[PDB]
Amino acid sequence: SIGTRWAVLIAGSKGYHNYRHQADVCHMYQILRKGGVKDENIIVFMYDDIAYNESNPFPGIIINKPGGENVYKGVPKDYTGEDINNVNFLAAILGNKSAIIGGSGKVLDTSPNDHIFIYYAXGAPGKIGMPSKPYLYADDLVDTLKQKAATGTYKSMVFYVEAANAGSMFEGLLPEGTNIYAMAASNSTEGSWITYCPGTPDFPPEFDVCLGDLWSITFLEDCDAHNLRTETVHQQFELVKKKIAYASTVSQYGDIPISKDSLSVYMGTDPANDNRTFV
Ligand SMILES: *[C@@H]1O[C@H](CO[C@@H]2O[C@@H](C)[C@@H](O)[C@@H](O)[C@@H]2O)[C@@H](O)[C@H](O)[C@H]1NC(C)=O
Ligand SMILES: *[C@@H]1O[C@H](CO)[C@@H](O)[C@H](O)[C@H]1NC(C)=O
Ligand SMILES: *[C@@H]1O[C@H](CO)[C@@H](O)[C@H](O)[C@H]1NC(C)=O
Repeated sequence: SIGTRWAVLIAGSKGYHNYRHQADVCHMYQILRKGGVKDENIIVFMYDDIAYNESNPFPGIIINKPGGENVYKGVPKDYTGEDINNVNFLAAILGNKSAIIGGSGKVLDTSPNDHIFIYYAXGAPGKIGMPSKPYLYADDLVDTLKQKAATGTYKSMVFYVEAANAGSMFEGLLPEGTNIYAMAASNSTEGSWITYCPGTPDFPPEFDVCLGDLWSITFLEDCDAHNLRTETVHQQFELVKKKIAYASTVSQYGDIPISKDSLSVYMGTDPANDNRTFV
């Protein structure tokens, strides 16, 4: 069978100054929606304190680029507030609705021919953030991926991580023979760069916070610019790695042959870009 495309999108932070992590994740949702991925198969973890924040100059709107579209519109709210935590994130990956404690109960209850795309935005050596402690440590995330692999409930999985030291979540830990490929904004010893901040030329005067993260907006704007049936994960890896080489080293881990897949295997493609063949 062709299977179904599923995704987990998670912004691991809270607070209006962290606008960018929720904007990054809402942008990824818009790409999946335009690609034909269904809401029932997209699990969203976002604190939800940005859109109607008294500090937002545009209530109900979240943008991930100056003059960009409203990426908040229609985004599902599976886990918001303090329901974003290691217990719910790991149970959602595993697909066990009986292990969720608070939230909508939407989980990756996948079948062997399904594809999974996971995107996290919001890091330190060996761990990534949750809105409140405890943070998510490398071993606990990788052990959850090993449990998922042992169930055999997926064809292949692609995991994208936007965080400082992102590569430390997988380096020397992520198995290479279980059809899981991971791409990280930075390697184990590097920080990550924020972008679309106030001060840069032609920036809107209403904002006092950064609208995105450099690696995230580089791969997200690439997804928006091409027919994703003509671009592989490997082609995106090479393009984004070269594009932000001055800021961080884009790194890959796990089952590298999985990146031979076209991005559309995970994300679909927007018909508006059908003529935009990748070169
Ligand atoms: C799915 O999860 C069920 C419930 O797990 C129990 O409750 C959660 C909240 C944790 O406290 C966990 O440690 C408990 O065991 C399990 O009973 C069930 O076996 C799981 N199903 C599968 C197929 O793994
Ligand atoms: C708005 O953002 C501030 C950050 O200063 C946060 O403390 C507050 O809880 C947020 N409020 C709402 C209603 O989202
Ligand atoms: C991580 O990137 C730095 C450059 O920022 C490089 O010097 C270092 O060798 C890299 N580490 C690994 C394990 O590749």
